Parts: sequence; structure tokens; C-alpha cells
Amino acid sequence: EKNFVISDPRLPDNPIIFASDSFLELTEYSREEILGRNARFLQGPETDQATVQKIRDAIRDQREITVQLINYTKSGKKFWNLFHLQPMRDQKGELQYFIGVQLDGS
Ligand SMILES: Cc1cc2nc3c(=O)[nH]c(=O)nc-3n(C[C@H](O)[C@H](O)[C@H](O)COP(=O)(O)O)c2cc1C
Repeated sequence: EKNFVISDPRLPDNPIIFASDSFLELTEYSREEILGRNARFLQGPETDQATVQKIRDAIRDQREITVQLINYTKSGKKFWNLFHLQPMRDQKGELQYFIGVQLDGS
């Protein structure tokens, strides 16, 4: 998993708290530009709203999902993101983070 971010769903709007070096390369953002923000900044005009709903539902249900959707780099370059979400639970079985892995399928 080279490109990924980890979010903290115990903080408001599930902000990114960690972004891998490859993710920065992929997306053209600096670490400072994106930590503390929700990963939906990757979306834009052509991102399929139905697929986003599929992600929203998986987050709500706290389950794994793999979808493919149009994302955008900082300059506004489109790419096909083969995206996999995974809930991560602590030692009490309580939701603790989400990991999001991106694969540029373009
Ligand atoms: C860890 C994590 C990684 C995510 N990575 C992406 C991503 O790479 N691309 C994307 O379009 N959305 C990604 N999302 C989803 C958005 O953050 C958001 O959950 C999605 O747009 C659905 O929720 P919303 O309707 O409130 O926008 C990620 C979410 C989480 C929690």
C-alpha cells in the first residue's frame, strides 16, 4: 500500500491524520495542505455521486468497500482512483481509524 491516508472518525468530519509520501506525490498536495481535512477534497465535477454514496454508507456502517471513482489532483488533473476503505478497530473492538488506500488506475 503505497498511497494511503488514515482518518480519525472520533474527530469532527473524519479528518485525515496521516498521509503517505506516495499519496502526496499522487495528489500534488503537501502534507500541511491536507492534514486535519476530510479526504472529499479529492472529488470534483465528474466524480460519480452514487459511488460517493456507497463510500458514505460504508463509513456509516463501518465496513470495508472497494469502489472506482474519478478524483482530482491539486492542479485539477483527473484520475481514476481504485479506492479501498477499511475500518480499523482498537483492542476493545471500538472503531478507531479508517484507512483509505488509493490506486491510480489511469
Ligand atoms: C480514510 C479515508 C480515506 C478516503 N479516501 C478517499 C479518496 O481517496 N477519494 C475519495 O474520493 N474519497 C475518499 N474518502 C471519502 C470522503 O472522505 C467521504 O467519506 C466521501 O466523500 C463520502 O462522504 P461525504 O458524502 O460526506 O462526502 C475517504 C474517506 C476516508 C475515511
